[PDB]
Amino acid sequence: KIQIQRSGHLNLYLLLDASQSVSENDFLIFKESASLMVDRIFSFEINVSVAIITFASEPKVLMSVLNDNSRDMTEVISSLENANYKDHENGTGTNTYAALNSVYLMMNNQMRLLGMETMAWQEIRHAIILLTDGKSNMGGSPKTAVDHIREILNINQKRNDYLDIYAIGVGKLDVDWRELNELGSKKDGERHAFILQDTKALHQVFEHMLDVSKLTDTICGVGNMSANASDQERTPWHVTIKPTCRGALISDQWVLTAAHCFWRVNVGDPKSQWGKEFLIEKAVISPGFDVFAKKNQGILEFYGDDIALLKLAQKVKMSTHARPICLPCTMEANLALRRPQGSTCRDHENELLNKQSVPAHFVALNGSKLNINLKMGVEWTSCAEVVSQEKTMFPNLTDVREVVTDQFLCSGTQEDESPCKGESGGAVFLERRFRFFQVGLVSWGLYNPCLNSRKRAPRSKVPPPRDFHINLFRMQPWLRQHLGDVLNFL
Ligand SMILES: *[C@@H]1O[C@H](CO)[C@@H](O[C@@H]2O[C@H](CO)[C@@H](O)[C@H](O)[C@H]2NC(C)=O)[C@H](O[C@@H]2O[C@H](CO)[C@@H](O)[C@H](O)[C@H]2NC(C)=O)[C@H]1NC(C)=O
Ligand SMILES: *[C@@H]1O[C@H](CO)[C@@H](O[C@@H]2O[C@H](CO)[C@@H](O[C@@H]3O[C@H](CO)[C@@H](O)[C@H](O)[C@H]3NC(C)=O)[C@H](O)[C@H]2NC(C)=O)[C@H](O)[C@H]1NC(C)=O
Ligand SMILES: *[C@@H]1O[C@H](CO)[C@@H](O)[C@H](O)[C@H]1NC(C)=O
Ligand SMILES: *[C@@H]1O[C@H](CO)[C@@H](O)[C@H](O)[C@H]1NC(C)=O
Ligand SMILES: [Mg+2]
Repeated sequence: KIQIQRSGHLNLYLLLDASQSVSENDFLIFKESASLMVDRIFSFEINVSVAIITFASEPKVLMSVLNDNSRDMTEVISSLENANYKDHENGTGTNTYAALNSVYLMMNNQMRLLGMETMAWQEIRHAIILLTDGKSNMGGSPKTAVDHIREILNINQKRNDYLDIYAIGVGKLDVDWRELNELGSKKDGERHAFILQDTKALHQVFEHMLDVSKLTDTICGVGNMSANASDQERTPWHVTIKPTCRGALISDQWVLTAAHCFWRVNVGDPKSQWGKEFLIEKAVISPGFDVFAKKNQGILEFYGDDIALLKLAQKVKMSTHARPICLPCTMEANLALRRPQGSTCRDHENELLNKQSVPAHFVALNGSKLNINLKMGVEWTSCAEVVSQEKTMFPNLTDVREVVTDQFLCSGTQEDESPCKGESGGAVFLERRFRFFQVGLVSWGLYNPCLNSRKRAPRSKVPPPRDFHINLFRMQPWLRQHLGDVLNFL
């Protein structure tokens, strides 16, 4: 597997077959797949260098791991996009040996430059990925180059983790499965050769090529993108609160949730679907919250300041099953988003919520990730306005803003899912650059589909479903009052 961890360094070498048996359109699919793998690899904030080599009769090195630009995601993707298939027009045979020997030469050059005996050289783990149809037909057996690489890298039983070779035929093309299998590593309990229809399928397989099991620091907003992973692996910030409500881990000891929920907190755990129970040291409930604040004047429930923090009695161990989500307006989120150093909270709100309709998610009672569209600007006004049909909860509503204040994000239109009562307090979040950011938390709505089964409202069912989520960008003074020494705010 390709290991994602803090200690050491990862060199990834991407070998793209530009031989005649691969059409220009196939090659574009190779470039698309390579770009995704680069984007994903850079999402973990680990120490990684990427080489890019295209090959047919002879290899062409577009990016070397000796070059400092190989550690810069933008330079890497650019060398990739600047890769032309026609640069191999006069040698269109398939010399897989020579492509692999190009990697060998690079390894030789690097070892020389760093020193065989140094930890700078010995700490590097090497992952080679060939995108090819596996139809080598010149240059001799690739095994010679494989064996040279195993030798220079001193791959023994103790150093088996220092080398992985993958051969992947992605696209509609005709592939020789036997050569792919022969090229790939042979490791017990793992596969190193794949035949995949498209980049979409590659994205799924790549998640299973990565071993993130030893990434146990507090890195935020990291999850699993595989449809085959567990719910908790997909959303490891997710917690259940038994006072039922949901919440989000925002550090290794603090949980963000809704005030209206108010004990045990159930946190992800790699050892069972059942999670791990935590007790609470301290709860901090917003003093503004009073659900009956407006009751005497005909707004029977009011959710202004619906926010709470829980400090757990012990620290959570970070794992594939338990991690903080990223909060906007922090330095950690700024880095995840790859934005300028001096960015402000306003900049993060612009970064994340720029469109009039922003695809977002919340987590269901059963752990499933569900979809919503947050409506911004003019569409926020139309989204929120339908509360004026809710005459039973709001018999005395003179202005929409008496119940749907600027503290709330809005969703629930068209084909959106709508949170259930027990989903309250859970994160409303978005994915950007393969990282997850909490922009709000589930507070209230006009329709409870659960009042694994959710009912849709009838199209006639006045008022229609509509959902209102405390907006984290509107709660900064309170969050900062309480978490100033927990998180690193911009
Ligand atoms: C219906 O809702 C409106 C809007 O909030 C209330 O009227 C508001 O009352 C505030 C002070 O409470 C006042 O400063 C606003 O000018 C006024 N807004 C509007 C648009 O009129 C109603 O509150 C009731 O109505 C009177 C007349 O305004 C208030 O003076 C009074 O305090 C209040 N009645 C009581 C004793 O509850 C509200 N209607 C009801 C029946 O609650
Ligand atoms: C998305 O979640 C997947 C499902 O959990 C992850 O795939 C799992 O990765 C694990 C770590 O590499 C594998 O763990 C085991 O490691 C031991 C010892 O190091 C091996 O001996 C075992 O063979 C292996 N598990 C066993 C007992 O077979 C899991 O095998 C593996 N599961 C599957 C279905 O592939 C993905 O890594 C994860 N991806 C991301 C990006 O988070
Ligand atoms: C292919 O060979 C021709 C003739 O020598 C040459 O003019 C052309 O530039 C070559 N193409 C590439 C990509 O080098
Ligand atoms: C979880 O709930 C979703 C949403 O209704 C549903 O599609 C899915 O089938 C459920 N998962 C399980 C385990 O049944
Ligand atoms: Mg070929």
